[PDB]
Amino acid sequence: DDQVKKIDKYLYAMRLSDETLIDIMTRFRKEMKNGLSRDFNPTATVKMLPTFVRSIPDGSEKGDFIALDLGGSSFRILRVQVNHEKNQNVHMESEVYDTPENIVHGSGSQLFDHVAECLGDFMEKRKIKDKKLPVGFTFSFPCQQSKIDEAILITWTKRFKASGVEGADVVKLLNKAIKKRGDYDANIVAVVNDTVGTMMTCGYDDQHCEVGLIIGTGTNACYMEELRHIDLVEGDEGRMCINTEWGAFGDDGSLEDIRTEFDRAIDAYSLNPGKQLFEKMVSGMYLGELVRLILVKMAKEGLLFEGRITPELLTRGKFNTSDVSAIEKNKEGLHNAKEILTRLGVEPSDDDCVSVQHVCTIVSFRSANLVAATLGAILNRLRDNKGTPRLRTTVGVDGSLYKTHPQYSRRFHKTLRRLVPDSDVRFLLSESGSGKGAAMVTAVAYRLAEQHRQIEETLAHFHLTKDMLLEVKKRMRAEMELGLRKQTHNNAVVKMLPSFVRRTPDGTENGDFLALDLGGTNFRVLLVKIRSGKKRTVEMHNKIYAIPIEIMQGTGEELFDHIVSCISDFLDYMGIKGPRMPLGFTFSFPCQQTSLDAGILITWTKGFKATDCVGHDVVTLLRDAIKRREEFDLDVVAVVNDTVGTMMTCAYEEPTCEVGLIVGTGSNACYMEEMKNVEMVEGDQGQMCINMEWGAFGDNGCLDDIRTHYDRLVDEYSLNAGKQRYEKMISGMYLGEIVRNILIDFTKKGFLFRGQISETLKTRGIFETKFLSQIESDRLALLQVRAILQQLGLNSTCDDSILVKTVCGVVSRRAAQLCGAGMAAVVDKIRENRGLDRLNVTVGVDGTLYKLHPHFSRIMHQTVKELSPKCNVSFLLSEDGSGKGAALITAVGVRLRT
Ligand SMILES: Nc1ncnc2c1ncn2[C@@H]1O[C@H](COP(=O)(O)OP(=O)(O)O)[C@@H](O)[C@H]1O
Ligand SMILES: O=P(O)(O)OC[C@H]1O[C@@H](O)[C@H](O)[C@@H](O)[C@@H]1O
Ligand SMILES: O=P(O)(O)OC[C@H]1O[C@@H](O)[C@H](O)[C@@H](O)[C@@H]1O
Ligand SMILES: OC[C@H]1O[C@H](O)[C@H](O)[C@@H](O)[C@@H]1O
Ligand SMILES: OC[C@H]1O[C@H](O)[C@H](O)[C@@H](O)[C@@H]1O
Repeated sequence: DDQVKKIDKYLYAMRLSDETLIDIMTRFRKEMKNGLSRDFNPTATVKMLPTFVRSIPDGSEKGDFIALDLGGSSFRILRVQVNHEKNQNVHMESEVYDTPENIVHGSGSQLFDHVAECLGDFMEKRKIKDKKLPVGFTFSFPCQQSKIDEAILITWTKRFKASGVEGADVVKLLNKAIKKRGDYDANIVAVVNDTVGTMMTCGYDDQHCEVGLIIGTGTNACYMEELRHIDLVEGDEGRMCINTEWGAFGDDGSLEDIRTEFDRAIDAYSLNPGKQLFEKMVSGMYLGELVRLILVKMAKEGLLFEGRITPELLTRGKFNTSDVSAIEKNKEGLHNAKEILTRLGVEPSDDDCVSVQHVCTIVSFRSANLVAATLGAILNRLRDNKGTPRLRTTVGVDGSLYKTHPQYSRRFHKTLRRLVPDSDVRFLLSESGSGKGAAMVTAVAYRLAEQHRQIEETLAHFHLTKDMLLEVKKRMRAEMELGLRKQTHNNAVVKMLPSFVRRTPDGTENGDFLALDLGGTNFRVLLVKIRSGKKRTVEMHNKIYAIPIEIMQGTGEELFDHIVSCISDFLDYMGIKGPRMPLGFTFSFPCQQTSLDAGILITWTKGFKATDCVGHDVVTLLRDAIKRREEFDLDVVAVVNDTVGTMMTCAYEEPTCEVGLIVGTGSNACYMEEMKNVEMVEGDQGQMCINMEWGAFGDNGCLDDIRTHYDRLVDEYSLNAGKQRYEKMISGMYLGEIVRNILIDFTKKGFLFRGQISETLKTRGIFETKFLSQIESDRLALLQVRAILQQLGLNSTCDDSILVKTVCGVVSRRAAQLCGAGMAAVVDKIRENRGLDRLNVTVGVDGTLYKLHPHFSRIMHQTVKELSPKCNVSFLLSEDGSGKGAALITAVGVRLRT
């Protein structure tokens, strides 16, 4: 009773009561919240690192894997087969590779060259060099990870200290070393901490496993946290394993009231002074050295060995944790103490053996007590997250100390269960090591990498490089020359049609005008009043009229009768009476004009298909319908494309506006060309607005090298197969169908919606301009995208929504770059043609996709700036629609009669 009692008093600060352990537990609860907080994480000692492992195994894992295991007492390489054969969950083979101190303490290159060489040997010996086995890496050090296949070393701990590795992605270092060998290929798909491999190994057997605990060379624990509490990982969805890195608890000085002179001494002379202070009071690397330090002081005070002190006793590292373990054995402990101490150079007495055994007891029991306190905090955290009175959970455990000391796991369990009386906790020893669990992570990581690879290969066909875009620009320019020249105009796909509008507004226009706006989303009738002079004004009124698809695709007589009925209504709606008014007809389809008021429809585009219209003068069609009604008369002065009316609407205020652009249902552009270049119209004086009809660019096969399988499908299923190919890669009627076709393919490949191609997904038109624009909105978090997808009729998850948003973005970004290339061609032609070093030009623009999409206009302006750097283009969105400009055109047309 005496000796032990006195030893108890000497090491009293090491004998922790439950009150102190509850205090430590509470401190650690606070650290865990600091490490998860976005605000305190940069200065949190307990890093709470995201692992990107979102679940314990579910039984679907299967495959043949390689697992590396580095940082614990032994470097192992394993081949793990999982459900690779019936009635064999797992099958493992393993090899330990000697890794001496000069490799662990040398350069990073030398360390990773060592790993790559042992891996080569391992694959060589088993002839698996050509199997393409996905590789998992258990690397037991704190790492910053933004994905499963990255592991940026934060700090070396334990025995390792290789230069050039802290702050580097060890997956890249390892890849580098393997490549340098040139001997074999290795696909490193996942990096995990050993706590995480332990939790996964144990979770394969026990579905309640939510914690992985290591009490070996070093000590650490991981646990399943809720995403809503993990501030540094986006999402509030589900769970994710957190690597606490609890060994650094106390590194800021918060456990200085628990630490003793011995702890300070072992810390000062370690590889990493001041760091991993909690770990140094607990793990196998340090407990025997803590005991040696205590014996040395005691000896110096004559409390042991009659003051005998040998140099062996004084040798750091000479008394290990295995000696502590042997000394604490029930029957042989004292005998083992005798032998061990005898080898120290002393001649220990029997009483010395009893004393030394008690010092081992106190050191190893304080460690067990400390880990019980920190693990108790994680269990209270899990209990709080689950929200129940009692906690049921399984802790997976590994580490030499826990596995080999004759009393530690028993004492740890008992203290743990006493500290957390509300939990029913099972401790499962991880007998297979981290490798099994690492393989389960590797199986899931490999499946997701394969799905990512195929998604990226599909989406890469929509990526356009700057050189490719310069080539599209060049092709547009060449097609513009083809359509303007007499010799080549008839077989040119970009028609470059004269509008007979020869100047922008000169400020003298004035009068009251009617206008029609047909071909976009809304058919409208308008009344426009323009007044010039002191303070010019424009006053406009309009009504929208529906045009059912049966009249858009019925007879020309029916369509024009319908337009005339709407005009009759609008005249009553406005109270218009009196002499017949001048009218400008915005008709957004390609027409061959012989003057401002005559336009023969060349072909239908978008969704129109009315019969007996193509090859007819549409002004004559309108005038015929007015005569059939025999009520009002009208003076149709002009037929205009919507590009041209949009340009004139903008040029009313801007002298630099010489270009019009539509990105709505369809896509097209117009611009002021020199009469000398307009070979199809006699005269070489002045300018003429040209309606490009650029939608048909590509209808001669000139964009076949960038059209995808999905563009081909959209055109093949369209109303005008083979026509308007460029427009079908850009505009609002067609982008949603490109997206829909990509989503169907991904759903069939099992990447989205559980492989379920619903009937909603098979319905054409679902990704309308409104919805595509909503899904990409920056200030719309997950819940709203899913809300939209679910609301359309699709069974979408958070991951589903993210992939849906990505696909939408790839398609709208390519449409905006393609539109940008065509616009870069037009502005450089104007610049180059006027012999200018720089051009300052305004483009009047309109269209629903352009107006509503969150990124299209920005991407498109950026593209034009990069592809035509000597042009400074300003894009001005019409507020008023094509109307103000159609009326301006009509005014000059009346004027030009006189
Ligand atoms: N909190 C503590 N810290 C350090 N040593 C302790 C502590 N509590 C008890 N001990 C010591 O642990 C030993 C008791 O071990 P215990 O696991 O409870 O029973 P057993 O004798 O079966 O191993 C005694 O040597 C006692 O002095
Ligand atoms: O440091 P140790 O004593 O080796 O214990 C910890 C080690 O246990 C082994 O079973 C695991 O496979 C390793 O991944 C782990 O690092
Ligand atoms: O097809 P949309 O989305 O309707 O866009 C194109 C249309 O935009 C309107 O603002 C113009 O006034 C119309 O003349 C033009 O045709
Ligand atoms: O090997 C057990 C533990 O040792 C150290 O504490 C490492 O920092 C940690 O990553 C690891 O899990
Ligand atoms: O409405 C925008 C454009 O749609 C189509 O591309 C029409 O062919 C064109 O004339 C019109 O400008």
